[PDB]
Amino acid sequence: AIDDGVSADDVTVTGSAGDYTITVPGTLTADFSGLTDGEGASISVVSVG
Amino acid sequence: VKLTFDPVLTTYALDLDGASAGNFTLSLDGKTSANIAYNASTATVKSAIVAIDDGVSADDVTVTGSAGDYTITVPGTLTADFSGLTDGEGASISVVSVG
Repeated sequence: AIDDGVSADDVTVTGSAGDYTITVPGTLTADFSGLTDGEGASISVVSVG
Repeated sequence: VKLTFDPVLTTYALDLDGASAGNFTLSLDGKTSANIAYNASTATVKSAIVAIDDGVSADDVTVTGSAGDYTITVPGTLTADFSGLTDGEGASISVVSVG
């Protein structure tokens, strides 16, 4: 429910503690300006498992 | 299928034909709603529909009417299922002209 209506539920998430290995259709991006400190704020792509 | 140059909003009438109790349902391009009450408010019907289909903003949907008699304008193919409505086997949903 990132759409105003329903959105894809075959989306799956792995990893932990903020690092999360999200798997999704299309293209994804993020906003971290709501989070004050820790500064690891990123997004990155991986293929080998 | 009707063919048009630009994409267009389709106007519907939804009529519960004096149904007295129970719930109906709506589906937009085959995406289903939750259960809707036989006297749900006109603003409740809009507020339900906007939650159903990917990208369908509350900007593009609009609804007007009264309890048991609603007119709806929406970009997709709207449909309904009345199974679980009572005194309501006469209920109907249909596409409507300009008027």
